[PDB]
Amino acid sequence: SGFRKMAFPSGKVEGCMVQVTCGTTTLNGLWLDDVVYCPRHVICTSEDMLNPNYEDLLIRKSNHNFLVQAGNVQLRVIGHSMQNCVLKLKVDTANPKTPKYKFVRIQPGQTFSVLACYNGSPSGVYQCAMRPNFTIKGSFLNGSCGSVGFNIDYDCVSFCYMHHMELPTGVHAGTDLEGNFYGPFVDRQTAQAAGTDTTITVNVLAWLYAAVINGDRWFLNRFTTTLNDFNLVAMKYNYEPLTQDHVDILGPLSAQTGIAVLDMCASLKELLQNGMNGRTILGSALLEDEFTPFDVVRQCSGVT
Amino acid sequence: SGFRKMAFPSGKVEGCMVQVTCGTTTLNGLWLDDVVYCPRHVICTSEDMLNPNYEDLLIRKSNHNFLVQAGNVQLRVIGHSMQNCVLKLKVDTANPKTPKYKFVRIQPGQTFSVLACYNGSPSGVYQCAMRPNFTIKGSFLNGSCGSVGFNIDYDCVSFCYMHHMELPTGVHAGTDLEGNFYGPFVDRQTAQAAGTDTTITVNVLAWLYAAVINGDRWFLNRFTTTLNDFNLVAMKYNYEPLTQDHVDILGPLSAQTGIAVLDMCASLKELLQNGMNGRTILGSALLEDEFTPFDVVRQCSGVT
Ligand SMILES: *CCC(=O)N(c1cc(C(C)(C)C)on1)[C@@H](C(=O)Nc1ccc(OC)cc1C)c1cccnc1
Ligand SMILES: *CCC(=O)N(c1cc(C(C)(C)C)on1)[C@@H](C(=O)Nc1ccc(OC)cc1C)c1cccnc1
Repeated sequence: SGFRKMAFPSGKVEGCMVQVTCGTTTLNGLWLDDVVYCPRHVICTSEDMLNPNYEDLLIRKSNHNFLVQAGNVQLRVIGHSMQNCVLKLKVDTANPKTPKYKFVRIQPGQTFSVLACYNGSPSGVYQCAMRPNFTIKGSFLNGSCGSVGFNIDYDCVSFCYMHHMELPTGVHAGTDLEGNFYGPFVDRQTAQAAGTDTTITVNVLAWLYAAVINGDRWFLNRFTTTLNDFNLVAMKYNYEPLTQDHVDILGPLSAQTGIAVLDMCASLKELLQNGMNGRTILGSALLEDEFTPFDVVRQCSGVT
Repeated sequence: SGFRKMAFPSGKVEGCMVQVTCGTTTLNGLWLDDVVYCPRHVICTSEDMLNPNYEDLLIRKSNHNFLVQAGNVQLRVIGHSMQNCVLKLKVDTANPKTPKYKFVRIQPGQTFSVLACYNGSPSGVYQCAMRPNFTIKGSFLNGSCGSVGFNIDYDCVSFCYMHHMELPTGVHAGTDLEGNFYGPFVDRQTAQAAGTDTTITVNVLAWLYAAVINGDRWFLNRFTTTLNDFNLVAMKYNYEPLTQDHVDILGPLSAQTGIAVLDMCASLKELLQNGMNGRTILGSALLEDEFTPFDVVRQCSGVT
């Protein structure tokens, strides 16, 4: 037992981290097969960030201007192209450590692991969630750009995020591995305010199920509710609306614990209305929303 | 910016995880050089757990009774010995993925990363702290025994913990890599209650410094205190006493933020006495104590 904010083991992704330098800017790149993926803003200088014309800035760059270093050895760049907000640098050597992989674009509410890197070197790994406003609450300093988000299913790494920027509010924005930003963010130093960071209701319910499985049952009550009644309360507290799809996704957890999904919704409703009263659930004094129902099942069953 | 419960990248430790089977029990082992380390309770059956005589149980085991599998290939066991509560199985092949390593016995309050494994396969990584009562609040299911705790300094892995058991209260006990348990716990299925889980004061202060560095400053007040006054309050709230050694360890964070350690203690004192009032610090509604002052500096500086 015990429930922890757990990340996927990062080895498979560590073997893919490289350093990409263009001029004076150095950031992280992801080396899969003979391609290195990195944020296109690696070609930008001090001025450029404010109003960059990437197509124009890219004309002044040749293959030899992109310095790619994997460990302490240099990779030869034989081609370069821009796909949306990522640069793809074709190298002459396939990464011998390329795991089986996919590029996926996740939905908000979905969780993933981030391997935070600096100068192509991994510094740490943590578990994130794509917020409903398409930001991520990460831990990224200057030079962390190019660090990636991923999920692993046995031996296949599904890359879903690449770090590009920090908004003035200390939250983070990035793209999928096709270079498309999550949300409305752009890779320029301009006024970009995030929308309402609503709570991922289905994840809170999944984590309440994890708490019951682990023995924290004080919040379980004698009440039930309906999806419509629950959602009136959820709207009031800036919680995402709960749909029949979410109820279905929670089915295995409801089955394992014997607590009907709507009964857990009524417990969540009373927690929203009354607060925790100084109590904790799974060692937390707030309702945790960065565990999906899949994460709860995986962690509670020991999927390797 | 942003502050996350960050683990060390786990690749170097993933390359060391093996499966050890003795009879019907299968748990995890750590393969460094030509030795595989695992909990000695791998030799125990259903009955044995209650009152095991490990020296007697070990007499009935030969090298061929220990099945060690690294990936899908079997390792040949050429020697076996018991060192305290760990078994050391000498194999005929040195692990080609052995990183530079050390075995360290950490103090309570110190943090570390755990790579939770099942059948020698890594399932997840998370950051822990050795509690002042010598337990760890992990996430471990049956078969997780032999999973290890570690810290990394650039390229050297310092292994500090090996998982052995879960106490009836859902908390975890284990040993260092020399087989010595942390705390008074023993590897037998008996009444073993944990002591008071006090809060690691120096870690809470380090995390309050991390919050100031990241912009969460609402809790900063106009007060100061002394080590003796602060400690009277700390004792009342089951916080560990703060010593001059802890104040010295917080020096770099005090220097970076310009907030004297005793001033941060007075802020912590008011948080203990008044509570959070429904507010959060670094996205948490309670005072976090699983970040050491070294972790705060490492994360805030991007040590790779
Ligand atoms: C690796 C790049 C980097 O450190 N950062 C960055 C990103 C960019 C552009 C060209 C805008 C994509 O330029 N520098 C920064 C970052 O995003 N800083 C930043 C913060 C706030 C604002 O407000 C307008 C603009 C910018 C540029 C970074 C720092 C920490 C974490 N991630 C990224
Ligand atoms: C990998 C071994 C295992 O799953 N567990 C275990 C440990 C042991 C001994 C021989 C006692 C060291 O036997 N089985 C269990 C575990 O420790 N279970 C457990 C819980 C509570 C009590 O109370 C008396 C006794 C025992 C044996 C395990 C389960 C989950 C996480 N870690 C370990």
